[PDB]
Amino acid sequence: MVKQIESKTAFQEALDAAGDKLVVVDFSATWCGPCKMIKPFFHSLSEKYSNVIFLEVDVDDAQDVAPKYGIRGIPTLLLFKNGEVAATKVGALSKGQLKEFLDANLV
Repeated sequence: MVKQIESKTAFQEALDAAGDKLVVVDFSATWCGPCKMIKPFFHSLSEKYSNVIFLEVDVDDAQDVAPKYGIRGIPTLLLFKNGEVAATKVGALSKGQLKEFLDANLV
């Protein structure tokens, strides 16, 4: 049921558990307002997908992962597939754009 990654090693570890499942993650911060707007809808989807893994990465704690992905801004939406990023979205988005984007990548 989603797992908060507070380290650069945890991100890799959580991905290993993802296997062939689609991993949609978000880069946020304690001072990120729009980021909190996706929290409610992001978590709900994870229960409505029963296939993909939704995790939470905070750049405040995961300051080592971002630099490795070259992320610059929040709320960033990252899509991982087989340990590799198969989609990169920046800024917040509605529930339909997130789901549509996911359904479009989840296969």
